[PDB]
Amino acid sequence: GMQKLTILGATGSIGASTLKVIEQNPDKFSVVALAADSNVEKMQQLCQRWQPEYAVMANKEAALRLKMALAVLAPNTQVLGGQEALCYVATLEQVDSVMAAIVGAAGLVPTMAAVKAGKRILLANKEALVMSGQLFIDEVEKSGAQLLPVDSEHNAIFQCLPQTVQGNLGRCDLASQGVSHILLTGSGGPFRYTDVAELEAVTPEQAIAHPNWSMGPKISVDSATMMNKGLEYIEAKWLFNASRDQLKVIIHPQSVIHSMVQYLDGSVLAQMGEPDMATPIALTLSYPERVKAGVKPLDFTQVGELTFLQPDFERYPCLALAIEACYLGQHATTTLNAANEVAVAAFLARQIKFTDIARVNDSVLNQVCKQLDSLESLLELDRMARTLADEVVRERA
Amino acid sequence: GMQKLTILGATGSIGASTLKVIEQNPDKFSVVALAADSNVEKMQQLCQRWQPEYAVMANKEAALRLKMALAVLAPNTQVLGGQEALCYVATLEQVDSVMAAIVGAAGLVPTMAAVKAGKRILLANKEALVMSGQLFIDEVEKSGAQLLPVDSEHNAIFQCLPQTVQGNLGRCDLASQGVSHILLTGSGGPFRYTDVAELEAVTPEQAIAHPNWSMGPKISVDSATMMNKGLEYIEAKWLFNASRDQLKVIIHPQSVIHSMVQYLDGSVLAQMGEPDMATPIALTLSYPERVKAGVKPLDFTQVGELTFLQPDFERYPCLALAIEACYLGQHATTTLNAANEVAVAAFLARQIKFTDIARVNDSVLNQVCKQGLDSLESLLELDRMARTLADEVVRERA
Repeated sequence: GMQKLTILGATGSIGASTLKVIEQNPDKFSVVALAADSNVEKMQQLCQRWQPEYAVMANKEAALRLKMALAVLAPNTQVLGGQEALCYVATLEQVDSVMAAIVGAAGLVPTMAAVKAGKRILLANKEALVMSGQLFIDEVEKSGAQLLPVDSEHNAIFQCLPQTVQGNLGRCDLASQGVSHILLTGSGGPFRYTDVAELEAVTPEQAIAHPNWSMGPKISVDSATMMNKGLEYIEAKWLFNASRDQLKVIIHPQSVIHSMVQYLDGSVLAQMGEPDMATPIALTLSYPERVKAGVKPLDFTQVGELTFLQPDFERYPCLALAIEACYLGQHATTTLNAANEVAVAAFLARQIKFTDIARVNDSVLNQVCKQLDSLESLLELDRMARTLADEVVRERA
Repeated sequence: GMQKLTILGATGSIGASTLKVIEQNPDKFSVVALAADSNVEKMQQLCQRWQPEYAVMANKEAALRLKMALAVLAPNTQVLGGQEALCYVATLEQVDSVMAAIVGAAGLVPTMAAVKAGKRILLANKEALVMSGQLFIDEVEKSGAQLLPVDSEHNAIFQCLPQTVQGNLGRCDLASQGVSHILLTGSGGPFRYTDVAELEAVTPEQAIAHPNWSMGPKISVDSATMMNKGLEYIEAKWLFNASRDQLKVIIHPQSVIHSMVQYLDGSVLAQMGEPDMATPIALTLSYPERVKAGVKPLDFTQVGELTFLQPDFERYPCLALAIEACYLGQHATTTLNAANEVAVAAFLARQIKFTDIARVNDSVLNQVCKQGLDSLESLLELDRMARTLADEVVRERA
């Protein structure tokens, strides 16, 4: 039986990795729809190669351009435009799975639409669980959607957990399945071996120099502060329904091990592999089976040494903020994430120091939280939080 | 409900670790029988603490001694003696699981008896699969016994494999479940960083210094040559039904990782933990659930650095011999194991050099293999033949 897919966010690197897996398994997967933002040139090339039934641009003007370009290159592809069209392709009857890889706030509504339709969700959008975890888990339970996490760490944890837990995300009783705790791993960022005193002076040039990867500058800074891990922590809490006793963070500088699980008998399972997103994506497509992903086997002769260390809160005050916000709930995580988007832009623009990012997040978080949720209500909250963060940034210069 | 257990080999370290697990879970496991060889002093203390229904010594004279002690220390325990009594406790109707931890050739018959009775076998005897793999897998299939491997590496592999493979040991189709390679790990022994050239001059004193554990001198020398890993390789081939392409050996000097599995999509699963046999034993008792084992969580503060290297067959010629013998079949693995027991005794009596151990194994193996359906008895005869041939080659080497 062929798996039919909608890919939301087809022109970015997650979309490319998904398409590489599908290309390696032409008998097993079939693309019905491709959707993107306003990169028409990339989209026309993908529609030419894939000849999908539907192609959607989130931007209506971009959709008009694509429709002109496709009318002969991809003549059986119907081009659509706008937010309602993203929901439409995410909810088609013939579709089994939706790669939810549109990033930011814009991804929430279509990701939610696929959830309400009971699809298999290949979740590659952080905001769904960072802003609105409770709401998504509640809707997933209502519709019978399956949630399969795409992010490297979550996907690793998922593989290290037993099958009964894998098939019950959002709701799982970890203790009763013999899990003592999940070990969420991270690189520690470029300042992992730098003195706390030196952090005041660090520049964006220094903070973006990620030790293992070359990502967007926003996410690279989140890795320098470990806000990135804090957001992964929040997501993991909702995916695996972890109490405050059941989720830990460890620094693993080399990022070969992607995360681990500690079982009750003393046994630890760990997931490792080459740093290629096709591996985890492949699992989310194929679960409970496995398929070729175009990724080579890990070469242990070249892996080097693996080490571990303990983060501290002097160095990574953002990680404390995120864990705290995590157990305060959606209002708090929404606020923190919004504050941090603004604080990080402010550091990239040289308006504030590196150590002010956490100060901004701390102020905004305190104000909002001192003084029924919906996607709309949480977006309003995001706006409010952004305004407060704008105000604190002004003061810090 | 309650799992009822017979423990074959209760007085060694595997038996102690099993009993530590059972002690942590008094509502889940129950000891019906304890069996041992001729360590009466330890047995009588264990029977005093556990008050089992049966206590068996393999040696009949030892069983008489135990009966007299238990007249005072465990008056409701029935003591029995001899090989037939081991089979008797291994096949009791009320028993669900049998810890098969009697070592050597002596363990084969009782282990086989529990297999024929359809029990859950917690397999901690290397000879069952090293000497007679085919025969055990065939009997397990016929009776409906479950085989759960106790040894650290095999247990780790088991935990890193998918559930459909876990429930089909002996007969599994690895390729179809997405498994590319099983990665059997080992410390490399005390000569892992020593030049090939210097191995001629090695002393028993040097070879018994295993860098992570402290053990019997035979097994310590098997780690120095990696014959120990070779034997684990052979066992793994029968447990997981693995071709030579599907089974690789990696040296991992720190032995925190206990083995790994490489999947088709690029994903690797690894099992790690504190070095305590209670962990794997616990899983063999509790599968598919998990129980407390009296083992702490792994402390990543104390792990140090984890490294990996490819073994050099120039350095570990016994490992190459074992992998070769593995795909030649029961005759070749039986022969190798016998030759190696003799060669190692010869090195531990200073009759031969460390590098001769492999030369002895190589000669015997070649001689035997240039030449009804196999049986435990037939394979034991072959073991004897092999021992005689190895005796001769030892005489020839100095």
